Amino acid sequence: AQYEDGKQYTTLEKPVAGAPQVLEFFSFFCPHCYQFEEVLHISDNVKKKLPEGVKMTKYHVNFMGGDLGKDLTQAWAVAMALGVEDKVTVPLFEGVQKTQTIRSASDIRDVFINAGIKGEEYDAAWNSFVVKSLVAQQEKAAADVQLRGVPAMFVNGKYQLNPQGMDTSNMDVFVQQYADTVKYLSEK
Ligand SMILES: O=C(O)Cc1coc2cc(Cc3ccccc3)ccc12
Repeated sequence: AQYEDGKQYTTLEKPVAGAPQVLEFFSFFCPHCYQFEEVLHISDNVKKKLPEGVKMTKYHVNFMGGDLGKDLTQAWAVAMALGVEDKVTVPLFEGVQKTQTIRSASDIRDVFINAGIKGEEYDAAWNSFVVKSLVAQQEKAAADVQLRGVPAMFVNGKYQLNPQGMDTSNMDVFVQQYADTVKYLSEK
């Protein structure tokens, strides 16, 4: 077959019932995830190959960066609760990996302040139980598949993208293969 288990994707030997249609996991510490955001735009290109209105979810993970990694999962919960993902994703990636000016939870807060989120709103969300629950939701989603690597994408809680098996000589061909594999898995 043109698409094969073990090549463009793998299949969860323990499937996950009732998961998001398209579920991505990333870390602001993950060097491949930086590229998925800034130069490959994987999420937008997958979204454009899927039918209108499909649900796409993106969660942060704890396993990179120790203390700061868990701070970043809580900050991502804040971004989701406030609906400001598009405003903070790039400055958080660059603060962690490019300028390395993010060394503490206070530095993370500064990114939101600079992006126009009021301090009172940030702190209220940061300490909220809604955000506590969103942190739990991100951990539970990753736990379901004992995620040990990012960036990861799961389709219908059944299939996991395998970018290791895709052409990397050309960045746009890679994105195309990745998105076409998601489309194939979604129609499956
Ligand atoms: O860990 C792995 O090998 C899999 C993998 C996950 O994300 C990636 C991003 C790139 C970046 C790139 C893409 C296309 C052309 C040049 C450079 C390369 C490989 C991967």
